[PDB]
Amino acid sequence: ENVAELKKSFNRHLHFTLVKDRNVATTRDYYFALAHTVRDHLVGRWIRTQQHYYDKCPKRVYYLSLEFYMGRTLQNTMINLGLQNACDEAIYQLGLDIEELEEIEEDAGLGNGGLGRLAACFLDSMATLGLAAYGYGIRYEYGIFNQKIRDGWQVEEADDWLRYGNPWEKSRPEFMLPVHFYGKVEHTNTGTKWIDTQVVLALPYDTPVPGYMNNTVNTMRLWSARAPNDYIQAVLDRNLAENISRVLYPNDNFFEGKELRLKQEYFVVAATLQDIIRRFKASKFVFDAFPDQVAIQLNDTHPALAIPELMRIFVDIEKLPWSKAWELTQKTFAYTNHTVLPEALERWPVDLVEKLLPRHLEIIYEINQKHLDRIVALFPKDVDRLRRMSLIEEEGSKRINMAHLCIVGSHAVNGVAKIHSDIVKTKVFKDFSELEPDKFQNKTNGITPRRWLLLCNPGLAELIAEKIGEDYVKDLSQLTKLHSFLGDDVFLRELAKVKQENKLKFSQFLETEYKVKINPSSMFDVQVKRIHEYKRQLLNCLHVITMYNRIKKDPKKLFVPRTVIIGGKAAPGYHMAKMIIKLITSVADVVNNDPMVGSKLKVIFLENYRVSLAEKVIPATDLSEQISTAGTEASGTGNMKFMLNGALTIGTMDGANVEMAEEAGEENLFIFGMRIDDVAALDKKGYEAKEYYEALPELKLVIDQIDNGFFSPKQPDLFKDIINMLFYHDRFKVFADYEAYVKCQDKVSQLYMNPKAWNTMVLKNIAASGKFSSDRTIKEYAQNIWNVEPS
Amino acid sequence: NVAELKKSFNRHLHFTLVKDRNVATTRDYYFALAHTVRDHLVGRWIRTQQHYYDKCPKRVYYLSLEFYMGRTLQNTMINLGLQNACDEAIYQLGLDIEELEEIEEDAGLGNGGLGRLAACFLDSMATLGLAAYGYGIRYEYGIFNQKIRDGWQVEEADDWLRYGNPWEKSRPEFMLPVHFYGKVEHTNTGTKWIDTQVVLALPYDTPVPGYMNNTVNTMRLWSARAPNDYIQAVLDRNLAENISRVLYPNDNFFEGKELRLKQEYFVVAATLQDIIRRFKASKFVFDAFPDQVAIQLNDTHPALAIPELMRIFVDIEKLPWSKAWELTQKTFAYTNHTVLPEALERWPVDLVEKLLPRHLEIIYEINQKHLDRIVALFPKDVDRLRRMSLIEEEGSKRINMAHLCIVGSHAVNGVAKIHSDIVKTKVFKDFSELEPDKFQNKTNGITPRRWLLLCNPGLAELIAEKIGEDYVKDLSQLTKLHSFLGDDVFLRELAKVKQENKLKFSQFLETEYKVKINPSSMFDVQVKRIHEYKRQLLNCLHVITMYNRIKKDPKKLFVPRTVIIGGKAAPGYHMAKMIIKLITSVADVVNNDPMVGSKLKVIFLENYRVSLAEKVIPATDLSEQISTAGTEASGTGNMKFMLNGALTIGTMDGANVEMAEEAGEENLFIFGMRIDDVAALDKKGYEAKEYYEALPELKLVIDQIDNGFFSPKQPDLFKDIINMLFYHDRFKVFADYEAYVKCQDKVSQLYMNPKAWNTMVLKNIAASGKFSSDRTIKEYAQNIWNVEPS
Ligand SMILES: O=C(N[C@@H](Cc1ccccc1)C(=O)N1CC(C(=O)O)C1)c1cc2cc(Cl)ccc2[nH]1
Ligand SMILES: O=C(N[C@@H](Cc1ccccc1)C(=O)N1CC(C(=O)O)C1)c1cc2cc(Cl)ccc2[nH]1
Ligand SMILES: *Cc1c(COP(=O)(O)O)cnc(C)c1O
Ligand SMILES: *Cc1c(COP(=O)(O)O)cnc(C)c1O
Ligand SMILES: CC(=O)N[C@@H]1O[C@H](CO)[C@@H](O)[C@H](O)[C@H]1O
Ligand SMILES: CC(=O)N[C@@H]1O[C@H](CO)[C@@H](O)[C@H](O)[C@H]1O
Ligand SMILES: Cn1c(=O)c2c(ncn2C)n(C)c1=O
Ligand SMILES: Cn1c(=O)c2c(ncn2C)n(C)c1=O
Ligand SMILES: Cn1c(=O)c2c(ncn2C)n(C)c1=O
Ligand SMILES: Cn1c(=O)c2c(ncn2C)n(C)c1=O
Repeated sequence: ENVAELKKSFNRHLHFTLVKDRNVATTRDYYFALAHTVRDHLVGRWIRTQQHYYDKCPKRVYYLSLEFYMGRTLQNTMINLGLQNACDEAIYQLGLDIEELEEIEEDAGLGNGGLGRLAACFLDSMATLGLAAYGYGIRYEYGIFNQKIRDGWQVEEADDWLRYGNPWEKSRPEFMLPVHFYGKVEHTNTGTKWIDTQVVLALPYDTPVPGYMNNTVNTMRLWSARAPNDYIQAVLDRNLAENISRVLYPNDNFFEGKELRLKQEYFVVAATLQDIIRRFKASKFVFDAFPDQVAIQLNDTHPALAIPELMRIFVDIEKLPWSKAWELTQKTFAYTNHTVLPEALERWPVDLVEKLLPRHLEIIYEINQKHLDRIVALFPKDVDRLRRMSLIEEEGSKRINMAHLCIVGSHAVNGVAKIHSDIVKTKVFKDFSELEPDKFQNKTNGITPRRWLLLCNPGLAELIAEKIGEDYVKDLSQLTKLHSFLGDDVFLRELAKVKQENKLKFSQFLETEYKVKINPSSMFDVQVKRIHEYKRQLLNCLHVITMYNRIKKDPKKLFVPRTVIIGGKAAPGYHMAKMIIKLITSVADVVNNDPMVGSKLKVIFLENYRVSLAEKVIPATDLSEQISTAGTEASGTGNMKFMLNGALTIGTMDGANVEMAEEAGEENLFIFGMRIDDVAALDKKGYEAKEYYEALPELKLVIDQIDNGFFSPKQPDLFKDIINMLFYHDRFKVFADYEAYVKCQDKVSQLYMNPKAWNTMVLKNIAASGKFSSDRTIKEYAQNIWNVEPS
Repeated sequence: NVAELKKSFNRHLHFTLVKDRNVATTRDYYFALAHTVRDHLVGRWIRTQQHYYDKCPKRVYYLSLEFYMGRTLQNTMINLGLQNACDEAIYQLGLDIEELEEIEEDAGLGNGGLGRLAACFLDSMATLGLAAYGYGIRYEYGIFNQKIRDGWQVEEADDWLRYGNPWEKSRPEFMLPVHFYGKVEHTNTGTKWIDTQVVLALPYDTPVPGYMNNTVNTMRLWSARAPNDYIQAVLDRNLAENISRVLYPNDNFFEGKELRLKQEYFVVAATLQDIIRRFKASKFVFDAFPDQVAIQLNDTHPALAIPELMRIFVDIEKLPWSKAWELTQKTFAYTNHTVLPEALERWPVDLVEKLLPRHLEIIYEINQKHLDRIVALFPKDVDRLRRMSLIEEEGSKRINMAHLCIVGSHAVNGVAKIHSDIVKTKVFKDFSELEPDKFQNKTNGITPRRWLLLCNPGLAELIAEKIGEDYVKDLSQLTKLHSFLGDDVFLRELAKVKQENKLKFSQFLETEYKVKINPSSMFDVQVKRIHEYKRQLLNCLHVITMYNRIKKDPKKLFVPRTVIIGGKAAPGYHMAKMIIKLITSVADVVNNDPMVGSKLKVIFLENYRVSLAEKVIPATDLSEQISTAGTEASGTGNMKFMLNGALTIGTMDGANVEMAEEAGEENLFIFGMRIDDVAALDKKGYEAKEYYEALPELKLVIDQIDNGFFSPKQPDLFKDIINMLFYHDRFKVFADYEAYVKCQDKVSQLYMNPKAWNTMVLKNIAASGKFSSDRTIKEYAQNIWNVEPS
C-alpha cells in the first residue's frame, strides 16, 4: 500500500520474477516489475468478489461480444485501486520514470472502434456499480493492426500484442471446453444428434476488471482456440484449428461473410453458453429459474448464434420441450442494435451455415416457422409482411438476416441514442415493434469517467475536484454544480490553463513523431475515429484545402491559427478510405511546407489511432469534429470524450450529438448542416452533386485542385476515384453540407478569438456532460433490461 | 527451513496462481511448489553468469538440435539440497508431493540417446563448474506421446507448453533475425546476401543447477517468430513460426526435408550471432576468439555452423579468408554418433543452393582449398580426392555433412572405444591419416544425479550407508563397494532395494495394463527406440521360444519372467511399426494362455520417455543390450541399468565392451557374433535360411509367425517381417539366435541362485564408476575445449 512496501515488492519482482538486477534490467523489465507489483493488489479482492457472487448468488449479467477494446491496464488499475500516487512516488524514488514504464505496455486492441470500446467502458462501469457482471469474448492473438503511413498511404502491420507476455491475463485451464463444427445431424429415437463433428478446444483466459474504489473486481473471460489431443504435416495442421482465435477482423461497420468469421462467432458463443450453463448448475441454487439467474446481452448481431445454440442445449441435450426452451431463451437474451448502415448488416448465406452448423440451420428454420405461423394467424392477408419479417431472405441466394433472429429470440432490443433507437423501432423494424411495442427501447451510450477523465486528464479532474469535491467521479451528474462558476474569471483562466498544459504536452509528442513544428498558440481542430465515407473526414479535408487557398489569396489577413489533426485506421480492404487517407497526407504535405502559410496552419495525420493515443490527443483538443451525415452515426462516443475534456463540438444533428445539444443547450455547440429530414428530402428529389460544385466558387477551386493534380503533381489522376465518387456516387452528400460546414467553421474561429467567451461555452459543455457517463447507461440497462441491482 | 518453504508456497498459490485451498487444483499445487523452488535458483543464476563476465573464463557452447531434459522439479530440489525440506513442507500442508511431481510434463526435446547425452552433459558441466551453455531449439512440440491402439503405435501431439513452463525465461532483449533464401551479389564492398526472407529467433533461458555447488548454468533454446489479403497474410505468419514447431521424430535416420534444413540453419545462425555478440561485449579483434570460445557440434545436424562462422568473419567482419578459416577450426569440435548409412546427412546441393546460396558458395570454397591440399600431397591418387570431397557427384550432387564437420573442426570424437576406432581407421581413414591427432574417443556417460539419486533413492541411500556420499561427485568411489562381496547381510539389503523398486513398478503396470504381475519373476527389460539394428525382434524370437517351451512341458521347473519391451517407432519407420505389432500380438497370446499363467508375462511398455525410464530401470533385473556387433555406437541405457542393479545380456558392441572391461567380462552375459565375425559372414554372404533349417526351435517360432499363430484373423499380417528376415536382414537376427537363447538359459540358471546373482550385481554396481558423465565431461574439457573444472 505505502511507498516503502511498494518499492520492496518492485525490487522483489524485478529479482525473482524478471531475474534481473538494476544494471542489466531493461525498460520492459521495469514495466513488468511494476505491473506485477500492482497486479498483486488485485488478487485478494478478485477472489472475494467472485466468492461473494457464488455465496449470495445475485443474478449475473453476461456481456457477449466479439470485441473488447481495452487499451492499456496499468494506469487504469492503479487509479481504480487508489494506488497511483503511491506508485508514482515509489517509482520516482527508485530513480525511474513511471511515464516511460507506462509507454512500454501494448494496448489490448481487441476491437475496431465504437462498438468494442463501448464494451470496455461497460465493464468498468458494471464493476464500479458492483454488478455481478462478466465480459465474454475471444482472445485474438492479433488485435486491430498497427497502422503505418508510407509514401502517404496506410500500410498494415501485425499487432503482435502478446509477444512479450500479458501479465494481465490468467489462464483457466480447468475450464477448457470442446466446441463442435461441421459434422451432420441424425434424428434418432433418443433425440436429434449432431455427429461426426470436428472439435476445437476453447481455453479461457481471465482478466480482472477493477471497479473504481470499491473492492469489486469482476472478470473478462476471453477464449483462445486450441487443437484437441504424414506425422509432421498433421502436427503443423493444428494451426488450422488455432487460426479461429488468431486475428480480429479489421472491419468497422461493414459485413464480410468469410467462413472464418462465422467460425469465430460460433466459437465464442458455444464456449460461452456452455460455461454459463455449467456455472448455473453449480450455483447450488430445473432450468426454470435460469432467466432469473442469467441475463445475456448480445452486443450487435455478431453473437446472434447464441440464440439457436441455447435452444440446441436445452432441447438436444437437456431434453426440455421446445415451447419451454423457447420461453426460457427469450427471457435470457436482450439484443443491442449498433447501426443502420446496409453494408454493416449480417446476412449469412444458408449454404455456408448449413455446411458449418447443420443443426443450427435446422433450429433457425424451426424458429422461423413458428414465427411466421404467428404472423399468418394475425395478418392472414398481408402476404408481403411475412416476406419482410422472415429470418430468411430468398432474394437471390438465400441468407439469414441475423438482426431478425436476434429480435425474435430476445425480450428486449435497444438502440444506442434516441434518434437511433427511434429509427430502429419505427422504421427498420416497424413490423416487429408494431407487434411487440414494449420490446424496443433506447439506452443512450456512455463513456467511463475513470479512463476518460481521471486517467487521461488528471489536470482537469483535479481542477474540477478543487471546486466541487469528488462525488462527481461516481455520480457524473454532479458536474452541473460547475455552473456556479460561469462568471468566475479566475476559474475560467484555470480551465484554459489546464487545456494549455495538455496541448503543450501533446505538442511535444507531435514534434518528436512528426517533422512538423507546432504553433502552441493555435486552435487544435481534431477529427479522430475510423476512416469512413459516412464519418466524412473527406468533408473536413475539403475545408482544410479551403482555408489553405484563403491564406494564399490573402496572407496578411487576420486569421486564428489552427493545427488540424485527423487520424484513424482504414479497414484493409476499404479502398475509398485508403484513398481518403492518401488525400489527407498529400494535402498536409503542401500545407505544412508552403512558406506563405507557415505557422498559420499545420496539418497532421495522426498515425495508429487507438485507445492509448486517444487518451493523449483528446485532452489537448479545442475543436471536436463530429460531422457524420445526419442519420448515419447511430450514437458516437468519441463526441462524448471530447465534451468531457474541455473541447467544443462542431457537428451535425446526428446520433448522440443531438443529446449533447439537449443537455448543454444547442447554442453551446456548433451545429450545422442537413438534419435527418432534410437528407430524406434530398434523397427523394435526387442528389445532384454537380450543382453545389457549380454554385460554390470555393468548393469548385478545391475540387479542381484535387482533380488536376495540385496535391499529386507526380501523378495528376491519382485522386480520380474520389472525384468520381464525389460527383456520381456520394451516398453521404459531402457537397450538400459543405457550405453550412464552412460557414459554421468561420463562426468557430470567431468565438476562439474571444478566450473568455470560448471558455465560458466550454464550461457549459463540461458542466452538462454528466448524462454521458457509462455509469448512467449501465443503471438503465440493469433496471429496464437485465433486472439486476447496483451494489 | 520448512516454515519458510510453506510460507512461500502459500504466497505463490495466492498471488501467482490466484487460488485458495478449496479451489486450488492439483496442477495449481504443482505450480506453486515449482515457483517456490525456482525462487531458490535466482540468486545463484545471476551470480554465476555475472562471474563468467567478470573473470572471463573460456566458455563452452554445446550446439545441439536436441536436449532430452525430462522433468525439472525433483532434479532442482536435489541439486540444490532442498528435497528433504520441501518434502516436509508439502507433507505438512497436507499434500502428496509425489502427486504434485507427476503433474509436470517432460521436456521431451530429444529422440533418444543423442538428446539425453546432451542433457546429462549440461548437469555435469554445471556440477564441474564449467562456463558452459547449451544451445538448441525450443520446439512447441517435443517427441510425440505414444499410445497403443489395437496393438499398434498411435502418435499424439506432445503439447508440453499448453499449461506453461515455469522453468523457462524469455530473454526478449536478445532476439535476433535469421535469413533464408535470397541471392548472392558479389560487389566491390564484399559479397552480399540479399532479398532474403527474415524469421526472428527469440531465446528462452532455462537454469541448469550444478549438484550442490552454487553454480547455475544456462540452456538457451530459440523459438521462431515472424517479423513485424490482410487476414491471410496474418495467418501466414504461421509459416515462419513452423520452423521451431516440432521435433523431427527420427532416431538414427536421415530425412532430407526442407523444414529440417531450416531448423538446422535457424539454431546455428541465431547461436553463432549470439556467441559473437557476447564475445564483443566481454571487454576481454577476433584473434582471442578461440581462447574464449569452444563450440561442440553434437553430430552433423549443426554442421552449417562452420560455413556460417566463416560467413560472419568474412562477409561481415571483413576478416581475410585464411585468418577466418584458422579461427574457425580452433573454435569447433565435432562428435560423431553413428556409422549406420541411413543416418548420414547428405543434403542435395540444389536445396542448399535455393535456401542458403551464400553457404553453398562458402562450402564449395572450403572444399576447393581442401582438395588443393590433397592434390599437393598425393598427386597421383585421384580417387582419394573423390573420397575426401565434401561433395558427392554420385548421381544428384549432395553435401557430405560429416566431411564438412571434419575439415572445419580441430577435434573429432566417437562415443565409445570400439566406435571411435571404427570412425578413425575405417570411415575416415583418409582424414585421420592426414591428421592423426585430430581423432579422439570420449566414451559416453550418464549423470548419477538423475540416474541414481533421483530415480533410485533406495539404492543411493543403501550405498551411502556403506561408503559415504563422496561417490555422488566421484562415481569411481563405487569401487569401495567391493569390500562387501562376502557380506551376506548387505547382499540381502541390495536385493531388498530391487524388490521394493519392482513392487512399486508392478503397481504401475497393473493399473495401466490388464495384466497381473508375478512380483516373484525376473524383470527382463528392453527399452530403447524401436530399430532393426537394436533387434527387439530377436528378443521377440526368444519370447516365443520360451512360450513354446512352457506349452511343450508345463510341469518343468522354470524361473518365471516378466518380459518388458518398450520404445517409440519413428512415424514413417514401417518395419519398426510391424515389429511393435508383432510384440503386442505375441504378448496377447502369452498373457492369456491358461497353461503359461504366471510363469511368463509380456508387456509392451507404452510411451517410453525419460520420466518412465526413471521408473522402469530401477525395477530391472536383466538388461537387454543386443544390437548387432558394430551397430550401436555407444549406448547409454546400458549404463543406466548397470548403475541400478541389473545384470546385462548383450553383444560385444558399443560401450557394452567397456562395461565388460570394467566389471569383468564374466560378470555380464556376453553372447553372439563379435565385430570381426559379422564381417566374415558378410564376406561369405549371409544365408538366413540355413539357421531356419538347422535350428528346430527357431523354425517353429518362424512358422508360427508366418502362418498366423499370432494373427489368426489375418494369417499373412507379418509377411513383411518374414521376407525381411529371410532375404533382407542387414542385422543378421538368425545368426545370433542360437547363442542368444543359450545365453538366456544361463541367465535363468544364475537367477535361481540369489546370492550368486546379487554377488554379480554388486560387481556391476561397484564397477560402474567410469560411466558417470562427469568423467566424460572432464575428458572433453581437458582434451578438446581446453577449459578447467572450478
Ligand atoms: O518466465 C519467467 N517470468 C515471466 C514474468 C512475466 C509474467 C507475465 C507477463 C510478463 C512477464 C516472464 O519473464 N515472462 C512470461 C512471458 C512469456 O511467456 O513470454 C515473459 C521466469 C522467471 C524465472 C526464474 C528462474 Cl530461476 C527460471 C525460469 C524463470 N522464468
Ligand atoms: O498468469 C498468471 N500466472 C501464471 C503463473 C505460472 C507461470 C509459469 C508456469 C505456470 C504458472 C499462470 O497461471 N500461467 C502462465 C501459464 C500460461 O502461459 O498459460 C499459466 C496470472 C496471475 C494473475 C493475478 C491477477 Cl490479479 C491477474 C492476472 C494474473 N495472471
Ligand atoms: C471512442 C473511440 C472510438 C469511437 O469513436 P467515434 O468517433 O465515436 O466513432 C474509436 N476508436 C477509439 C480508439 C476510441 O477510443
Ligand atoms: C537413455 C535413454 C535412451 C538411450 O537408450 P539406448 O538403449 O542407449 O538406446 C533413450 N530414451 C530414453 C528415454 C532414455 O532415458
Ligand atoms: C457496427 C458499429 O460499429 N456501430 C457503432 O456502435 C457504436 C456503439 O453503440 C456507436 O456509438 C456508433 O455510432 C456505431 O457506428
Ligand atoms: C545419431 C544418434 O542418435 N546416435 C546415437 O547416439 C547416442 C549418444 O552418443 C549413442 O549412445 C547411440 O549408440 C547412437 O545410436
Ligand atoms: C465501410 N466499408 C468497409 O469497411 C469496406 C468496404 N469495402 C471493403 N471494406 C473492408 N466498403 C465498401 C465500405 O464501405
Ligand atoms: C499503397 N497504395 C495503396 O494502398 C493504393 C494505391 N492505389 C490505391 N490504393 C488503395 N497505391 C498506388 C498505393 O501505392
Ligand atoms: C491394419 N494396420 C496396418 O496394417 C498398419 C498400421 N500401422 C502401420 N501398418 C502397416 N495400423 C495402425 C493398422 O491398423
Ligand atoms: C531407422 N529408420 C527410420 O527411422 C525410418 C525408416 N524409414 C522411415 N523412417 C522414419 N527406416 C528404413 C529406417 O531404418
